[PDB]
Amino acid sequence: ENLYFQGSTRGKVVLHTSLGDLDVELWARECPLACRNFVQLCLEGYYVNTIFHRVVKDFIVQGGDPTGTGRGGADTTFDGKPFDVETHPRLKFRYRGLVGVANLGTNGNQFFITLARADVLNNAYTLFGKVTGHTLYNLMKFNDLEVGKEDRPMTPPFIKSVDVLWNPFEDLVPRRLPD
Repeated sequence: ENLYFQGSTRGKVVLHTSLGDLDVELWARECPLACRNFVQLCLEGYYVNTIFHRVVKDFIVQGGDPTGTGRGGADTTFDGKPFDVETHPRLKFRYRGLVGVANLGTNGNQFFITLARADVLNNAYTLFGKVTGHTLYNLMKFNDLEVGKEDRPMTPPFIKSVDVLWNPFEDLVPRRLPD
């Protein structure tokens, strides 16, 4: 059982989307700044009702901007300052379902999830989580959306609620709680 957990990840969140749940396991040891910012926002209710404002087929889906415009998400947990990209030799964008920090140039609160292998994103973006094999079928529905101008889904899916099943940061205190 769990005492014998063999994964390299620490922490797990469930994004309950309008297209089904995505369970995100986190590389908290390797990417502590991206993971702390992401988990803390999830606890505070920042991502509730946020849409996925970009789908680029067989490439990425992007969300985590409360303005819904694609330009928001700069109000980070680190007193609103951007944070550094975090890389790791063993974390590469080799598969669908890999979760990265999006930057417009500097890291904020928006994230993206790969819909296919995407080597071009290596080293340039923090790869901080992974959608579990069991929930990839929901992720792949995003790949099937009708898209309009600027890669915007005609009907943007959205995050209904977020449950932090395993918070890997014993000292994180959310600044507020969900509305």
